Amino acid sequence: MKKEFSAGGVLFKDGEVLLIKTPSNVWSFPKGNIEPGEKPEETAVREVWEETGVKGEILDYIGEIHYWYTLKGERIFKTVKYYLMKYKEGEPRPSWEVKDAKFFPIKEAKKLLKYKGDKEIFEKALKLKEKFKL
Ligand SMILES: Nc1ncnc2c1ncn2[C@@H]1O[C@H](COP(=O)(O)OP(=O)(O)OP(=O)(O)OP(=O)(O)OC[C@H]2O[C@@H](n3cnc4c(N)ncnc43)[C@H](O)[C@@H]2O)[C@@H](O)[C@H]1O
Ligand SMILES: Nc1ncnc2c1ncn2[C@@H]1O[C@H](COP(=O)(O)OP(=O)(O)OP(=O)(O)O)[C@@H](O)[C@H]1O
Repeated sequence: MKKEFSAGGVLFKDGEVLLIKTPSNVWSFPKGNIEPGEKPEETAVREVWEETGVKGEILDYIGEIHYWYTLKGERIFKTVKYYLMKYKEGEPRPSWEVKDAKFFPIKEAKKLLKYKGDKEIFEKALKLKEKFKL
């Protein structure tokens, strides 16, 4: 069993949340592997920009999710740390690794999300952002 560790962001702009559509056609949150020499917060900010071209600023830590996945028979146990972010600059645009990047009203975002962890993280992010007048 292999272990992986990523960090991502749940970024809001004027009430809407930033999402990306994966190659599998699933809408999820922008994230990436925590590279050697990076703290998870650094990874999250960098990955949001590389994947969506949007610059965000971390307001606080939201939570962590876990999931198992297989690839060509290998099994990997993956952990993703998510951070709440406020929109700073830029216009959503997909990286070469994603199909699309776009802002969605909270309501539509709820219907688009699929992964158990994403739904759980989103709910936590929503409660948490009210505190930051976001
Ligand atoms: N992704 C992968 N690719 C290829 N081969 C793999 C692999 N994962 C495992 N393997 C292979 O599978 C084997 C089994 O390894 P595991 O099963 O990974 O390890 P352990 O033996 O459980 O002790 P360990 O090192 O896990 O614990 P620690 O809490 O320190 O470590 C906690 C984990 O957290 C990560 N981590 C800890 N601190 C971190 C930090 N500060 N920032 C980012 N990541 C951090 C570490 O990378 C560490 O694995 C390894 O022998 C390896 O050969
Ligand atoms: N939150 C989640 N819960 C469950 N499964 C997930 C989740 N996210 C992704 N997956 C599934 O796990 C597998 C790997 O996706 P993941 O996104 O982790 O891959 P990746 O592209 O290598 O990673 P990173 O984006 O960290 O660069 C896929 O089969 C995917 O459908």
